Amino acid sequence: AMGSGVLPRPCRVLVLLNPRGGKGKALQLFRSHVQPLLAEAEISFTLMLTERRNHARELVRSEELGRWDALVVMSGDGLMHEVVNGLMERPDWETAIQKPLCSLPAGSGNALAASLNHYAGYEQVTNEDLLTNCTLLLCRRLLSPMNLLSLHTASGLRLFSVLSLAWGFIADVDLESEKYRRLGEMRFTLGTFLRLAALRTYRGRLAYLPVGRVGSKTPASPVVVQQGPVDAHLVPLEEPVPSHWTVVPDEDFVLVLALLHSHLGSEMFAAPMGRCAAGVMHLFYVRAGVSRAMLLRLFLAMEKGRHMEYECPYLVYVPVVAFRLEPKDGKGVFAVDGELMVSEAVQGQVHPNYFWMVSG
Ligand SMILES: OC[C@H]1C[C@@H](O)CCN1CCc1ccc(Nc2nc(-c3ccc(Cl)c(Cl)c3)cs2)cc1
Repeated sequence: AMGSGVLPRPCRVLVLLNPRGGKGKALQLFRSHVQPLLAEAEISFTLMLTERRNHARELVRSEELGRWDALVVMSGDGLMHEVVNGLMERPDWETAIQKPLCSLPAGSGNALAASLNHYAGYEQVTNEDLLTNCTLLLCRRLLSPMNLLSLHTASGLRLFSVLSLAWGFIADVDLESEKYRRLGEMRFTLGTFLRLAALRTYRGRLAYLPVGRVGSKTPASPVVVQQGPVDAHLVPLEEPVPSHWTVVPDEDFVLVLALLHSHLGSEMFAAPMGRCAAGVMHLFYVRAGVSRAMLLRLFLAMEKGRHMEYECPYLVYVPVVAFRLEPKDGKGVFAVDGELMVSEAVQGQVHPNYFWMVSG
């Protein structure tokens, strides 16, 4: 990528590490693959161990951020999700979210690191090599602003997303592949092959606001947020979507994905059509009708990012600034930056260049 900022030399960083991540070898990996590189780059660090849910969220929320030049997060998409939400929960959120962030991959669920590795111009590497590369980026100190997804649930919960909101097949596999945690990145492949054999479809309603249809006018009364940025494009979930949105006629899906970056994983190049503009995200969905065969061919084609070449008539892609997803019947299972979330309805909008990350 091209840098829009740079960390000072020397600099001190807070390393937030999950010792349970990377099959319980994250600390070992930091010492061998990260620490010696930081010493040569004149980067001071202090390690904080976080192995409980909301723990790093609690820390970042209470932390004196002035001490640090950057916060490096070493676990995966889950922990970066925690840190960012921790920052956004703060009363001083607007300056707090400007604290540069760094993603260092540990084990599985490292799509954000994979994407940054790609922007930098590196080959699609995994595990040891990815960690080295992501550290090399941090050592080269270059910064870039990143889009942020604001989400609202049917219970009124307001959360943020750095990477993705999945629903259907993808979200189901995310959850069910947890009992294959020890297998590494390949658990998504095995989970996919299993769910493919026992294939199911998902009834629900999708609406989105595409880039070209954002006018000068905003809905009269939007969602009133307690704290944080105002989501101007969104209306309350009890209200129907504004008339300029595209309501998807189809209501039978195999998957729906809102994605802010290039990769869904270290070996899943989901978005080869190019990096999103400021305040825009990718939106994919697959309609019921695809065969098990084609679904698999798409999944395997993702490795080298060649899935869009099939021109499958059940796969639709649109760049959007906002979306609403209302699963039919009961509550739906969602993946938010890898993490499980269950809700009756979810909607969100994109906030442009809202936080900074180290990148190439
Ligand atoms: O929740 C999304 C990400 C979050 C990360 O932190 C962890 C990994 N997770 C995605 C994992 C995953 C990715 C893909 C699948 N399965 C399949 N995905 C596809 C597929 C086909 C076409 C497209 Cl355009 C896409 Cl995006 C997916 C077909 S089968 C199952 C699991």
